[PDB]
Amino acid sequence: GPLQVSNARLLFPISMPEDEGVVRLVVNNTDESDLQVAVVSLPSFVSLDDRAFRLQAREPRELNLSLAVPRNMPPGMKDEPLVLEVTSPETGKKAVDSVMVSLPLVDNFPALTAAQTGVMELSTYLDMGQLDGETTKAAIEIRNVGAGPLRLHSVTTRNPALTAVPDRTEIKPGGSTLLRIAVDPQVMKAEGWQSIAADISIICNDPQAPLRRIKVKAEL
Ligand code: NA
Repeated sequence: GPLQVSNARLLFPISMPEDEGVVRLVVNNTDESDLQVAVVSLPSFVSLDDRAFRLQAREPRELNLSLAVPRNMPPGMKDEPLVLEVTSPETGKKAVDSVMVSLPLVDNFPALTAAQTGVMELSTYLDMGQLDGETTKAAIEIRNVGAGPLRLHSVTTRNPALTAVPDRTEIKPGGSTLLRIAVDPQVMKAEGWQSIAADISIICNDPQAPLRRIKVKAEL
């Protein structure tokens, strides 16, 4: 529709529950006349007072989403939409669109002791080579070398050809679990990709690196 947005995605920095922080979206009224804009839904972890405004023309206004983590929200990657409802007083009415807002929410580590935290060891680079038309599986061993249980709060992929699921989400000291990875070359083809280079993102209770990324490569 008429409204144009600075970003399809907004991403808070890695944050602890008490962190403050702000993400900025610039919306712009493209077509001709008045746009009436309502922010009809906000992520549960953000604040916005600029919620119901009028817009004249061009690329005029700014929205500043303040971080407000709900008390007792657990750590992990949060992905929630900012929902924008646009009504053109004259030329019709409605278009609805959303911007995905992401938060890498981690543990409050200064409040945790060594007996409560893990240390993650794994391969962070996986080149799967040439796949030639079949869904291809791999497994990365995730190891806990810490003194406490290693907890995998979230394991997320953004690429639609890539999935990753750990066998367990809590790993005792000296123990390990498999991260089962699958790449779908048919999805890559349907998307006109000859190759991918995509991250698996892991949020965990490793105090030295609570957000860990595995780069996965694959070609058709
Ligand atoms: Na995916």
